[PDB]
Amino acid sequence: TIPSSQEKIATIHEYLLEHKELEEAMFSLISQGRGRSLINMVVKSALNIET
Amino acid sequence: PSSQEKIATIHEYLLEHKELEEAMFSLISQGRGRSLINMVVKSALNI
Repeated sequence: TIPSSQEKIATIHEYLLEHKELEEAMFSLISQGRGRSLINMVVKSALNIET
Repeated sequence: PSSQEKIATIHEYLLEHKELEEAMFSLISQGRGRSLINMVVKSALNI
């Protein structure tokens, strides 16, 4: 399984450290009970940028 | 909350919702990280 989940998470982690505004924004949504809309929005975008 | 606490919170959420891990990884690795940031920041600023 390549890339592994660990490599995928590591990539996201490094990206958050390079863009702290995204870290703050995700934390804000998740800690305030809005994680589901975060998922929905990002999945849809990923699937469009593919399709 | 410290920055480490915020990352720990995000990390647990990603393990609980693998589609979000996969979708973020796809956007970042395909050079669309900036649009990902913009969308999430906008959303967080409205909420």
